[PDB]
Amino acid sequence: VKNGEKWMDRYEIDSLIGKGSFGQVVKAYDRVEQEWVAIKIIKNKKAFLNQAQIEVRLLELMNKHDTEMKYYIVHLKRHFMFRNHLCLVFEMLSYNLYDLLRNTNFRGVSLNLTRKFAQQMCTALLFLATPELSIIHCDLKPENILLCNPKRSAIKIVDFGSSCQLGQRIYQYIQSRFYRSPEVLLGMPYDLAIDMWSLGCILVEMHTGEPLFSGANEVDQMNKIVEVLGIPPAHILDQAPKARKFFEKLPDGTWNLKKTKDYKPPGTRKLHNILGVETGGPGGRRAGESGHTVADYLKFKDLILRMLDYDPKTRIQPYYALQHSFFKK
Ligand SMILES: COc1cc(-c2ccnc(N)c2)ccc1Cl
Ligand SMILES: [Cl-]
Ligand SMILES: [Cl-]
Repeated sequence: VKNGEKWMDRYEIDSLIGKGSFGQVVKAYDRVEQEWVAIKIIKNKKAFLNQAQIEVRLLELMNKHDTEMKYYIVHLKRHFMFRNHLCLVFEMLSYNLYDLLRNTNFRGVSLNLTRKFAQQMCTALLFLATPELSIIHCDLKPENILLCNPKRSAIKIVDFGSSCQLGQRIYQYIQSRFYRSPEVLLGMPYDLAIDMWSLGCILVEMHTGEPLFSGANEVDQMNKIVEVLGIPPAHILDQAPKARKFFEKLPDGTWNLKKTKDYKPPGTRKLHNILGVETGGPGGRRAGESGHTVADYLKFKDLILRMLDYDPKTRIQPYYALQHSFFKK
């Protein structure tokens, strides 16, 4: 697109910030508001335009709801068509939580900073669960969470490119694999609870430095989830179109893993040991640090296991996650 280029006597393009499957994100000076903005420039192809039109609709819907809960979502300022590209103008944000982890050499941030991220994200998910919104993000991951300011720990969610309202599902195959919920792996109709699954995965990773469940494909993904959480309950597997991609049913009414050529036995890779609850935190690296006692760890573990409930019906919801003891001073 090229630095110094001027659009519509309003925006002066500075530089490329980001690239997506959707197109590209540039830093630009808005002469009207007299501020820098991020312009998301959608590719000029029907597929990308139509999905970006859904993104614009969902962001404008969120903007029509002024309440304290809405300020963890990136602000869409406006949109226009230019050179046959849909252009979405956002506020400028700082770097993303994956960059934050890369900056720790993938050793993770403190339980105290993890808590601050958890509280903001739970509040954002509470906002998206507003009945008249009922918005499923569908692609929550560290890269889609940006710092408001490189000096500060405030964050906002970006990229509603995959997002849909409850009952407006388009795709069966959604979410980034590492953050994909059991219900999506199993080909089942999904609801807002898939975002809470992603969040649980994200918070462990923010504190350990490493993805909780780093599957190389869907079969590997489900196997890595089963190592930590055991075989999913029969009532879920009995209703799951893709249950037999991963599992096999036996006369007893019971399920277990399909195996290929040579994972830890189901439920034996304990979150207790991944977090290092009794062993000084991840890799023992938090031994003796304040805010990293067994009691603080047990509360965190308890909240994560509620977020990683196999059953989307009983998986913790945002309001109840915010009332958890992990968040009590
Ligand atoms: C990579 O930097 C940004 C990216 C976005 C962004 C990127 C993709 N989708 C949405 N909705 C927003 C917005 C602001 C900034 Cl600074
Ligand atoms: Cl990642
Ligand atoms: Cl997706």
